[PDB]
Amino acid sequence: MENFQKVEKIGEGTYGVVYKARNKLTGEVVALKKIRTEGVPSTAIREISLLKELNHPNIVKLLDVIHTENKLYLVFEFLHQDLKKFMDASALTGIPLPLIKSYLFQLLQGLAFCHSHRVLHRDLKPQNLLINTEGAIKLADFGLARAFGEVVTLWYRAPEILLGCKYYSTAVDIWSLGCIFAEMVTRRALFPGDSEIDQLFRIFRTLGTPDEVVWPGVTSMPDYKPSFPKWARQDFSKVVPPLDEDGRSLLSQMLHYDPNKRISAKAALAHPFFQDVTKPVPHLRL
Ligand SMILES: NNC(=O)c1n[nH]c2ccccc12
Repeated sequence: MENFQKVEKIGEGTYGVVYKARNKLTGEVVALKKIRTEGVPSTAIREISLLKELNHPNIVKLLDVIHTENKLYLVFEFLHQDLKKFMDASALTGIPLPLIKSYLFQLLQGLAFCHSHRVLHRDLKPQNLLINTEGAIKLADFGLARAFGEVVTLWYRAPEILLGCKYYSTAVDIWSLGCIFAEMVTRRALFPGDSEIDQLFRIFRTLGTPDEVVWPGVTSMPDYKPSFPKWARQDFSKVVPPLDEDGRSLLSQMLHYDPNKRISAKAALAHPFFQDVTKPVPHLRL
């Protein structure tokens, strides 16, 4: 509103645009997300308001929720860079494995926290992960997914969502995070689909077309078609080279087809991959 100087636009989320703004009175710098030629819905500001109570070092703090002038505004703590920009910036050299590991460990801590509070993200992507100069990484925009869906990015979507499941579980966030982990390691998106079917078939071509053996109930899913081509699962050491075996093992558990078999954030934190985890400082150019 008129409370801010609104320094500049900084991104377009699946649910709305975000702005860097300075409280024209307290001097506080924040990220202001405007929820909205489509339509301006409304249902539970109560739901979102509850999120203001989420407090964890790996969750971007939601400072306020404002419903006004036929618009919803979420005021968030501001972080200087998102992971998408950091990966692009680190494209020539790659993010050091210790930093990738630190970021994955922290993101799992944030998800373990949200999931233990029965809060799902549902739309995790590099643009939704924010980093600061001190080596922290935080998840932003949790629990928003309460409406329909730059073209939306399908790259991090769990297969059960693509197959039309009506009830999703915390497993969908683990899937997205696994996709992001792979991308930090290889410096290329794992499943860059350009449509829902292409997204699905890119997953099938790599992990093999799922069947009742690996995923009980898959053939009865809403959009499952017996006509799906049957691709054999790929080696996997071919998937995220040159990640070590602990990393590959953990990733494979985050990418299990059956959401019931997919590793939880809490269990992932105990994986051997994190035995030597540290907290490096990244080289951030702001
Ligand atoms: N460059 N900074 C950002 O994009 C940002 N900072 N805090 C957020 C909270 C939610 C969404 C984005 C953001």
